[PDB]
Amino acid sequence: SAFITFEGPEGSGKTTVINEVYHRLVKDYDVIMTREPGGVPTGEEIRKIVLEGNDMDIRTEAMLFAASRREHLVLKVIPALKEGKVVLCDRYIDSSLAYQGYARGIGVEEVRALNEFAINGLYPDLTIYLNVSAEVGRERIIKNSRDQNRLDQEDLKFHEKVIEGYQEIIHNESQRFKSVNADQPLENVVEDTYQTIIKYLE
Amino acid sequence: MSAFITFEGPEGSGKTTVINEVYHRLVKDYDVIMTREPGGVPTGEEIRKIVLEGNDMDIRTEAMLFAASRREHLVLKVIPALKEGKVVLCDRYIDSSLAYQGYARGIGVEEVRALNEFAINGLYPDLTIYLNVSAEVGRERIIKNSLDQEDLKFHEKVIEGYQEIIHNESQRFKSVNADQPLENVVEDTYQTIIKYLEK
Ligand SMILES: Cc1cn([C@H]2C[C@H](O)[C@@H](COP(=O)(O)O)O2)c(=O)[nH]c1=O
Ligand SMILES: Cc1cn([C@H]2C[C@H](O)[C@@H](COP(=O)(O)O)O2)c(=O)[nH]c1=O
Repeated sequence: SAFITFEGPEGSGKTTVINEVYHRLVKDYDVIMTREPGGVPTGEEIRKIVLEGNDMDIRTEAMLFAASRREHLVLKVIPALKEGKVVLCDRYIDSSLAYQGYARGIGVEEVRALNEFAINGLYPDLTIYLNVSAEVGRERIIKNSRDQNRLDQEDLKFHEKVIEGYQEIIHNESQRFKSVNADQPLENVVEDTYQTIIKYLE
Repeated sequence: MSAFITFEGPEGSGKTTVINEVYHRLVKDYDVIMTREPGGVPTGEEIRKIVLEGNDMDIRTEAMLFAASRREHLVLKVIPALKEGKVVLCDRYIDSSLAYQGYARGIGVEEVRALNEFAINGLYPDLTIYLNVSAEVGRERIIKNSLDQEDLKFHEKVIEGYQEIIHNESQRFKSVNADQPLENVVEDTYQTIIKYLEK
């Protein structure tokens, strides 16, 4: 069994990548594609309070992500792993570390401690990081709305802090981290990602 | 100026009725507000609802939801009131989590205390009234309002849990004998609070 997570800032093409990678693997392996809360009832309710998020304490936000993470992990990830499946997970602990910890400013280690209580030490066997530059990310983001409003000074600077945050987390731990160049065209990002995962599975 | 006073106690301690009457006595001489989590806080209420409805919910998830609701309530209601110099009477706070999720549920008091430290950011109560009722008295008052055995044994673990938390911090803690008739528990509780606000 293998618990593989995918992390990356906005505009890294993560969602389309994980989707195509999964379609390639589904044939040769017993692989499931998932994302938090991933259909978990309680997890879904918890997550709904967040996206319809109107300036809720960042600490509350952090905790809700942690709580949703827990439900999903226990009710969906762990069971799958016990059945010997390969679990492809769109975002995990690292997302919280980068977004709530670094970008939001709560403090990476403080948020990592919160999540340790949630994941009980169950870290990913492998974590693919789609390393896209802020500029490339920004371009992918605008082509998906083509009317830049949701993209202003702060929005753009926040997206930079996130990347900075990832750079920090990836720096300390590179044991479970395997990076990929998300600055390339998406077809190449997928191939590279696929290869990285096949190697690990061999 | 302001005082953050919490009330803790197991089931059947008469806590709710106590805080209510104590509050009515203070409302006259002090600028006091009576609250409970989530205390009408929108986000807090939504979070609490999930606890209310959920069945066999993972205890750690439960603990985190209580912590998340605690945060909203603290920041959107308690802190603001304290900055306005009010006396805040709060029905249950961090200690409830330590006793129920930490001790009784078995997650571990310190592990749950750490979770909540992230939530309250070190904002502990100025005073915490503990309604010390025995399991047996609690059982009776409860039977008097409304159920089983391992539920009766859980009620005991909670009390045990409270016993543990109490004599590790008798700085905030001020105990009251909830085994007495409710009228007496209220008087004692009121006096303990007036002494603290007077000194
Ligand atoms: C899982 C997770 C997501 N997020 C955010 C970042 C993403 O913009 C969003 C989920 O978007 P996505 O479905 O496109 O990956 O939620 C956090 O801030 N912290 C977390 O722990
Ligand atoms: C505030 C809080 C309550 N509880 C429980 C115990 C009580 O039975 C219930 C609230 O009931 P009450 O309003 O009568 O005090 O929720 C916890 O388990 N943890 C907490 O942190």
